[PDB]
Amino acid sequence: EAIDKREEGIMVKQPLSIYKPDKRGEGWLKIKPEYVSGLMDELDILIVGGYWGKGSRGGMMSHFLCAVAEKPPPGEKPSVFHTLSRVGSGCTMKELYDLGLKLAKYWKPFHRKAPPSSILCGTEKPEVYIEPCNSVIVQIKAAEIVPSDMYKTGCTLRFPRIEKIRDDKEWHECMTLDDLEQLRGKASGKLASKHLYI
DNA sequence: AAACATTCGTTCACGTGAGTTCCAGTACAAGTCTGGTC
DNA sequence: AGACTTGTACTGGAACTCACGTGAACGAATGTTT
Repeated sequence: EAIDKREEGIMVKQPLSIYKPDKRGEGWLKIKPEYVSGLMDELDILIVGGYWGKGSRGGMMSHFLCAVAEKPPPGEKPSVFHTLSRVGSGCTMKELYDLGLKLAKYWKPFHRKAPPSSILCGTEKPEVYIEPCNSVIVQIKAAEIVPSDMYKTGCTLRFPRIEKIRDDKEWHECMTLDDLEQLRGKASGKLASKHLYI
């Protein structure tokens, strides 16, 4: 019912539970479509930019800016991209280092005065831009789609998190802009639009 | 009187169960990095 | 919000050792039979 009502989950409480400040779970629990496996629709999209990390992840790429591809003419590959959102979490340290090494040599500095033709940005400009012909397809378990004025697509993902840097799929198998619009209109925002059967 | 068995009696090797030390794997709390909007 | 890293604790499995039990080789001594 919560999913059908476009809600954000449910909360379960024990009748005998007592109030204990600063306790992460003593009788109060939260059930959301994110936790259940398979209910959400994973979003696989390309990587078009990266940013330098801060703190422990100093000398490496900590977060990345991803873009969806447009609809090319029949028999032609997509050469135009629109930025969707930014992903910083979901990748382990070893996987993050491997991804950085895989694209360390292909990284190219980004200049605001001369934005790349292949990648078109909105208000957020990546520090380093990478051309699309050589990139990995990152999978993100987005919670919902909200209207964003900082990206060309006009929409962004709430609580984005990387799930896997897929290697089987190539750079040309990313989502299309029409596919993104269809997904947005499927449930008017929240991606969780599937019931649970057991 | 000699040979066999038998016996028999022993003892050694091998196998199974209980206690002790060490380390791999798992659960929980907190720090740390990162996402977006007004 | 979320996910990963760090720590802390906590436990169960593996390896080692010893005690108990058993099987069975065998070696020789003795008794019986021819």
